[PDB]
Amino acid sequence: MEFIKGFTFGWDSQKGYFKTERAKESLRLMQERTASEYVIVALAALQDTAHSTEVDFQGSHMVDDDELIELIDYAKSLGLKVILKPTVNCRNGTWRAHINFFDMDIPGEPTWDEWFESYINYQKHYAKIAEKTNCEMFVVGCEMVQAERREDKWRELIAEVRKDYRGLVTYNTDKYQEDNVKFWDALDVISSSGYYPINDWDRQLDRIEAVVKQYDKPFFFVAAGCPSRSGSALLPNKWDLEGAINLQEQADYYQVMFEKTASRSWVGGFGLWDWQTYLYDEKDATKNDDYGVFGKPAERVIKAYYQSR
Ligand SMILES: OC[C@H]1O[C@@H](O[C@H]2[C@H](O)[C@H](O)[C@H](O)O[C@@H]2CO)[C@@H](O)[C@@H](O)[C@@H]1O
Repeated sequence: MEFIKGFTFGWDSQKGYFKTERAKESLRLMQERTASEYVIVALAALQDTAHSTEVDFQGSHMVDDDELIELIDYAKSLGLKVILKPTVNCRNGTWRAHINFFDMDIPGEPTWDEWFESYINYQKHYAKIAEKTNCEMFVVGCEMVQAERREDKWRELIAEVRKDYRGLVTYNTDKYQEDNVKFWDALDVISSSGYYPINDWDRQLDRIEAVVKQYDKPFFFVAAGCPSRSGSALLPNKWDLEGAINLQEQADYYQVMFEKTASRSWVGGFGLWDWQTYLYDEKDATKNDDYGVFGKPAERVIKAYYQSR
């Protein structure tokens, strides 16, 4: 696997967003400012709670199929390769890592089989879209920590995706959970959300390396990044962390991440988190405390590193 110079796009999208000129302008700027060669198109269906069984990919929160295909085609017209990442959020705000059901099927209770039926039907539809648009890679799940123990069901889902899509298939585990997944043999690429502290890369990379060596598969950090916020460099996954604006802390985080991972031949790339569809005005970048790097010192750090690889 070539080194993946990637950037996540579309997380903020809602139905209709991908029809707009400003979505195209934002993607053009993502490529120009970062020298990314892959875009990770990250989308989120909705379910009501962490313990309900219906996965909705048709409502106002989700781009329509026609505009999604339009955006994917436009990305390819720019020379980008495309990784499609359809995941799921909860309407009550619970992180999807907590999605979970009783081990047993209890009368009148929601079951694992019910949830997986709805989630499989969701994944198969977007796998067909990934096939039609020739996406380079497809991500069947994201940070589903408590669901990862249902090995048999994840294998069933992956086999369903294989019937619809001929490209590379991966699953995105959460930080520290790279060994929690036992179905890596059924996938083409291992990936995780590499939200590791600025001062702990050595221990975490050594741990992941040993996991990755157990399988014969390439690896990359399909999500990674850090807000421009004081304190974020120690807990970069924490999107709701409280702290003052700090552009330099974000740049320092990226500098260390790239320096530490560059010497690991098995770290095969990044899907940096994240580049918004409705991008803030560049004049507001020095006051933006979010993950975005547009107009911030980390933008130049990323572009320089991607151009070196
Ligand atoms: O899921 C809604 C929340 O997403 C947050 O971004 C997370 C994302 O869920 C996923 O965990 C990814 O790997 O890291 C992102 C940054 O931590 C935020 O966008 C937040 O506003 C959202 O409600």
